Amino acid sequence: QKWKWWEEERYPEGIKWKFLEHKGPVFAPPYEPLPENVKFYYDGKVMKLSPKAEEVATFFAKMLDHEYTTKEIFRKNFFKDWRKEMTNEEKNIITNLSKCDFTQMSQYFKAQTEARKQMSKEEKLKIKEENEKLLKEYGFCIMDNHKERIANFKIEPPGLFRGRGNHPKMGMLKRRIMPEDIIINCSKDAKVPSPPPGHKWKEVRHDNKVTWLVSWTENIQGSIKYIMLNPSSRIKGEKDWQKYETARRLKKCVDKIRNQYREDWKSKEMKVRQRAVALYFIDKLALRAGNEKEEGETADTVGCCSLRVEHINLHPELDGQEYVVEFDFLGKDSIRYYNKVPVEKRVFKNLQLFMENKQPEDDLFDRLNTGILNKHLQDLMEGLTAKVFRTYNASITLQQQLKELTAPDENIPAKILSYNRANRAVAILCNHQRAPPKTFEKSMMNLQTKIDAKKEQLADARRDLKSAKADAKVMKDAKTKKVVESKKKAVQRLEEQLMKLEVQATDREENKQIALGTSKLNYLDPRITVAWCKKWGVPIEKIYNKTQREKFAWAIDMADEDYEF
DNA sequence: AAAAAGACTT
DNA sequence: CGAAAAATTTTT
DNA sequence: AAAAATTTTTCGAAGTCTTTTT
Ligand SMILES: COc1cc2c[nH+]c3c(c2cc1OC)Cc1cc2c(cc1-3)OCO2
Repeated sequence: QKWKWWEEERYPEGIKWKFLEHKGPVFAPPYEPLPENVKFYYDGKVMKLSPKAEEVATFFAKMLDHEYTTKEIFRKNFFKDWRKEMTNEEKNIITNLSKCDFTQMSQYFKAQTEARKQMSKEEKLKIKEENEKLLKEYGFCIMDNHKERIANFKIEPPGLFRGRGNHPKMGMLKRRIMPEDIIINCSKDAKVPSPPPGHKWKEVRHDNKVTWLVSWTENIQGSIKYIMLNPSSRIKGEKDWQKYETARRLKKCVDKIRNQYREDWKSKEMKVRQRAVALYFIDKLALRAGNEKEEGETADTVGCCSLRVEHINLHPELDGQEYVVEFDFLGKDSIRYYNKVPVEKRVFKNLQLFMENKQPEDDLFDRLNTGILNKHLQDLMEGLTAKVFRTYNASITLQQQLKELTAPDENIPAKILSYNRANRAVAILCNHQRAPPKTFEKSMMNLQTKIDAKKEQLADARRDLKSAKADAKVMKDAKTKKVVESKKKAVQRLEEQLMKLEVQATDREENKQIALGTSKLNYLDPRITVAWCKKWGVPIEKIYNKTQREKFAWAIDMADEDYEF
């Protein structure tokens, strides 16, 4: 089509659409039972299970490979939830989990998977084709004059929850989502989608102030899950753009706030002193303002405002630095945040005051929570909140570091390295860690062997040139002195090759325990990127793949080479 | 308020 | 997402 | 061709902030 929505006038705040029509959500493929020969054993005696329970048994049989299926919490929860999905001959016989034998089911599944990567184009293409009849019928919805794409219209299948980290609910069954759980949201003038035969949707609402197409209540933590639009849409873009534009507004008066909190580290009231120290951490250390959460329903992890006392430790002078805080805690997605950080004299003397006669299990910031912090932030700048501090620090660091890295002289894949090194700088700030792929890091030897090979191809292009400079001394004609210029051009064509290969070796190494994923799509103004690519002639696709190009299709078209965040 | 939902964001 | 799978692509 | 290191998809939750209810 080619729809420039960024040129259109905005929508009067709070009203999100006028028209919304979609063929609804796609359900999970119905459960296909086990064939006779894949028997299940309880107490060593052959037991055949009812479809409800057998379904729940496969979920466990498939995860057997994992170390977590031995964890107490996991076996406790799972089993409690399996008993429930069992009949009475079964709730009588199957007393504990530990006496059931899934090994046969488990092996059948490892077989089906290996005997899937073995079908030829005769059966393989027939699936990739049937899937395309689907993405077309259910994957696009019409929202106000335009056919826009839906994110993940395919509803999540029932399995067992595991979640990240030490989740208290790990093991609990994720119930299959029936149409009687689904609320559809469309316009009054839209052709309301038809439910699967023999079912009704939970509600057909026309709430035009929301951007969601379908919503149901999932049951592990009782949170409301949704089916929203593709990031390439208007309803997701206007928004993302607003967010970077709000990140830019914070820049105009960032120094002003960094002056007031610097002075607020004095204040007569203790409660203002907290709200200021917290603000420093979020600013200079890019911390998620930690909202509090229900104990026993989430993995114990925290952010800034929820920082318990046991999570921070003081040190006056360590490893040569003056006035340091030894940060150690589990942040979002249970990823660790270890950092020895040198603060200002006041702040250190201010943290001591916050820990003074307090128990390890208690809050560092008493009578402070994210609500209070955001209330202040909102007074400071219209529309401000605490994530903007991570978006700004992320963006302003990508742009300023591209200026400090990208050299005019350098070739095209070297710019990519200078860029990736800037991207990296954000990821270390934002604590966007990654764990090096499971024993797949011997592929550093099989990328370095390609280099200690290209060094030999070029070793000899020089040794071949050194013969031509001993032949251009005795006999200096049109077919000698010009045969050197084609043997030096050959050293050059292989230099620019070895260089690309070696630049792509340190871009892989420095990035072994760092994830640039999140910062690329979620933090970082894409215009900062487009500006740079238009400026140094690096073709856009060398930085952004297709879904990233699609999401960022508003920036690509808009920003000039001169754009400055 | 201030818990508890809901709706976005990462 | 980003680690894990499926679909590819290079290496052997 | 067949193993081997890839590049692309699929999968499986946890945050922030805002708006409601009790
Ligand atoms: C960092 O950025 C993103 C991080 C994510 C992390 N986890 C999940 C999603 C994400 C989407 C992001 O950006 C768009 C979508 C999602 C769906 C799920 C789920 C986990 C996640 O468990 C069941 O269904």
